[PDB]
Amino acid sequence: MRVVVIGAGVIGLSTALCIHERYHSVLQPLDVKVYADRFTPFTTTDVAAGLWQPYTSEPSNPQEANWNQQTFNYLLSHIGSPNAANMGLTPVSGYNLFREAVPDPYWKDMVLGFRKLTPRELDMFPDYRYGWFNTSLILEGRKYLQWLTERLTERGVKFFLRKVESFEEVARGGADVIINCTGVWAGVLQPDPLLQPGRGQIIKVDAPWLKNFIITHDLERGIYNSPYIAPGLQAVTLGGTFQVGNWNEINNIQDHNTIWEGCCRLEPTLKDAKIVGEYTGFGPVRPQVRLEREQLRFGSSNTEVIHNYGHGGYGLTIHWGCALEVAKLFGKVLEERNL
Amino acid sequence: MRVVVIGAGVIGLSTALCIHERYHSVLQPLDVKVYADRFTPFTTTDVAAGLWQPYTSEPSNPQEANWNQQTFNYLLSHIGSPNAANMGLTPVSGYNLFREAVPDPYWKDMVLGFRKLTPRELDMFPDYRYGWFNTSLILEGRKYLQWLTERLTERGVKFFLRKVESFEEVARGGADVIINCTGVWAGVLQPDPLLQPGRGQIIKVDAPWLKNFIITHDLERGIYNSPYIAPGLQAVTLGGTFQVGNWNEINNIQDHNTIWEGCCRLEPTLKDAKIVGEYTGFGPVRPQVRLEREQLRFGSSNTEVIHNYGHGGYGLTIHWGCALEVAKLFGKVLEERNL
Ligand SMILES: Cc1cc2nc3c(=O)[nH]c(=O)nc-3n(C[C@H](O)[C@H](O)[C@H](O)COP(=O)(O)OP(=O)(O)OC[C@H]3O[C@@H](n4cnc5c(N)ncnc54)[C@H](O)[C@@H]3O)c2cc1C
Ligand SMILES: Cc1cc2nc3c(=O)[nH]c(=O)nc-3n(C[C@H](O)[C@H](O)[C@H](O)COP(=O)(O)OP(=O)(O)OC[C@H]3O[C@@H](n4cnc5c(N)ncnc54)[C@H](O)[C@@H]3O)c2cc1C
Ligand SMILES: N[C@@H](c1ccccc1)c1ccc(Cl)cc1
Repeated sequence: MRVVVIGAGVIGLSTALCIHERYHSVLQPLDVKVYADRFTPFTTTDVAAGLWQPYTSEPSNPQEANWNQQTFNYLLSHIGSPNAANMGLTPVSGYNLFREAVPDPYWKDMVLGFRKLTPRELDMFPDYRYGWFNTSLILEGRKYLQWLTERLTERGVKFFLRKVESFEEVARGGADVIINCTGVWAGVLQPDPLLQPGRGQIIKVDAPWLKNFIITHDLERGIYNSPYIAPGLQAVTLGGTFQVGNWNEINNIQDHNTIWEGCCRLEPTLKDAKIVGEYTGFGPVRPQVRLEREQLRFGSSNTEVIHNYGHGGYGLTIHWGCALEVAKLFGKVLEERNL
Repeated sequence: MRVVVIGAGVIGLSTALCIHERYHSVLQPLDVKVYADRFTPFTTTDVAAGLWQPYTSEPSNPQEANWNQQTFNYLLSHIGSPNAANMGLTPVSGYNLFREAVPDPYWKDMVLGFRKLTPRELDMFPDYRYGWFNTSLILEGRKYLQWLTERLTERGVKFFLRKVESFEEVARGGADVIINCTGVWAGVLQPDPLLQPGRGQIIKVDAPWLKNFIITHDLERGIYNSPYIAPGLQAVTLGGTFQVGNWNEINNIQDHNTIWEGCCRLEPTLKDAKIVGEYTGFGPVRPQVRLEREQLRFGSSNTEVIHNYGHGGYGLTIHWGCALEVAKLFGKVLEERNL
């Protein structure tokens, strides 16, 4: 076959690798290209802290807790390999703070050492009156993308810089299968106004004395409109804003003062952390992940398409579940085609 | 008053500020001097990884457990300061690992969120069957010595770089009180067959991705002769030698490999850490602390000695208690002359 993957973010490259691991032999050669107008370090994936943690409450699609679980277990299996940290993978422990007592999350027994905070702990945090502690994982976006681009190149997957204009023009290029992995920009190739953009600003600092994460939660304001501190491999991610339907790609100063004041509130040692950079990304926000097979018929050419977009603010936390599931749908295509 | 504090380790310098805090207003001539033949970075205090944890066993003495507790609550008080990290202070989370089960430590309720390690956690560590998890504090000796000398200097304490050959010489020099904070070399000033050297080799590596300290215990081998990993503010301490009685300050090739292989078995990501330095020091190992008053007279000059040494492999952890205690004993000495 001639396979083409559109997108080189986490969801792109992970999905391209999951396929090629499962469906390629020396006697059964496969040809995967990867098309993309942004590669690392310039993707939305590169911008994300990389902490493994789904959302507080239940999920509307219960496939998506299962994809979350499969991703955690795939990741944890690499903890203790010599290469973990070369994938961008390190364990980390932290706090989730709240203004009110809330139910436990469904993932409580997926993570390591989940528990409620003590009174003493809650005085480290004067503005908060309930929380949790747990150990989890940092899968750093920029590093995992580097790791994947390498593992994928040893297996002869070729790379092309190119802004695709429509699925049409990829069918005419002579493509049997298209894997669509464009996160927030899939609503250009084929309309979908259920896909809004999630606009998050982060500040990256040198504050190497911070080893725990700290996530605040304001339930009114919704996910990631409330201070967070995530240690990384080489630097620390301050964040705090997540505006849905805002398309502005510039950094802007309100978001800065909001992330800086609220994060200093939390960890006042930050007055001496030097700022390394400021960044803005767009979440592929969608009420459910669009992961499904679709046949198309572009004038002359018939094509086979699988979408993998709309992972919102949880693409790293779920990617490998999604990536596996795609290769299923790809398998079923191969069953019809006698190969 | 003329006070000469011998020693500029954590013990001397903390004791010295403790004193001058409690008594510069209410003693109109109060003159304090620090004599020492090593200042930071050449003390044993500078080799210490900096973690607050006592010995796993019960204490040798009820007073010591209180001093460890006083020190903990004191340091914790500064958590939340803007200047925590310029003191050398940041919180840290981590694991203690055993080859067999063992009882809870007496300090389990002093530290934050202490618990037993679950089965999944223990698969993360295949050469161990039991352990704890908890949150405690890094107090980096090197930063903290620095903070102490600044505060002392603000307050007008004077430092001298010199060898004290005897208590006699200091006494005839004008010393009313002498605080003896000489650590492992205290025996030189007045024999002590109980006080011997716990020799420890360590390796500083650059491995910013390790966030959690890891301490192993083989009870056959005695305490801290067993790989440990300790993240600092700016580097990571690898060690696991505490050979009592050895005075050899040259680094030895045997101990390097023991620390290196053993730490690499523990965190295999260490294959990629850059080695930054390798150093040896001597804990003042002694069945219990020597902290007590002693009068000595030479000719016609009576002089009050107060000892404060023998803190072994947990000096940072105990330091503040002791110093308060010595401030209390100084307190007596004053009232026995009427202020
Ligand atoms: C501030 C912030 C913090 C976050 N933190 C976390 C976190 O801690 N944990 C977590 O799990 N998730 C987090 N996320 C979510 C995460 O960033 C995304 O879910 C994930 O990166 C999406 O991957 P993607 O491949 O779908 O999108 P992207 O990374 O943006 O990749 C899209 C790719 O498709 C390409 N493409 C798009 N349009 C076209 C076109 N027309 N032609 C050709 N190529 C095209 C792009 O150029 C790019 O290569 C965060 C997001 C933000 C903004
Ligand atoms: C490898 C290693 C790791 C450790 N890790 C930890 C840890 O994680 N946590 C913890 O709590 N503890 C730890 N310790 C223990 C800690 O380092 C000691 O308990 C502490 O340093 C003792 O402080 P001190 O002032 O007694 O000794 P030192 O810091 O050695 O200072 C003694 C001072 O006295 C001076 N002096 C001595 N004799 C004379 C003389 N004749 N004339 C003039 N000056 C003199 C010296 O010059 C020096 O200034 C560790 C020790 C080692 C070796
Ligand atoms: N008691 C500390 C020690 C270690 C070796 C030698 C002497 C003392 C120590 C240092 C670091 C960590 Cl992680 C745990 C304990």
